Amino acid sequence: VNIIQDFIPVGANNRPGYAMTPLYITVHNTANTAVGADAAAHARYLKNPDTTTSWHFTVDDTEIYQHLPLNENGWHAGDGNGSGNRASIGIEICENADGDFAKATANAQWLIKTLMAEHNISLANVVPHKYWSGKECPRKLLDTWDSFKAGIG
Ligand SMILES: [Cl-]
Ligand SMILES: [Zn+2]
Repeated sequence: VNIIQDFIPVGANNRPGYAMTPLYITVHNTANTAVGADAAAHARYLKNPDTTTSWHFTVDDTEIYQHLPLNENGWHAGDGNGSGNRASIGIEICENADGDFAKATANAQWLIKTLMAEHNISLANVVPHKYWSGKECPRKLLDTWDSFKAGIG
């Protein structure tokens, strides 16, 4: 799958820029079913000066956009300065109506497998946003989380 880099500008409110050596991979679901709410759209949204949340990769059924370098943290896990925000790579999976969720999930599993090998991160350390904050996210993968992970391998 193609990865397009379009970083949030340095110094922005949602680009804290703390050095990070990722030990985890945190999975999210955008909860945005609107037609057109794809990876490129999120890339554009994240660059708005007033946004405060941020993660590393947004995945849709066609491509993947990277908003942050992997040596920097993002604000997405909701655990302050805990490992979610300060020691994990955040990934968002789109739910846009004009996209195939099954194929977006497959693309995300490919990305996660690649990240695991390149950053020496174990499958056990691939966690849902919920793990860090108890929030019901990734809403479409929670009830079948273990299966989603079995599909990574
Ligand atoms: Cl979230
Ligand atoms: Zn989340």
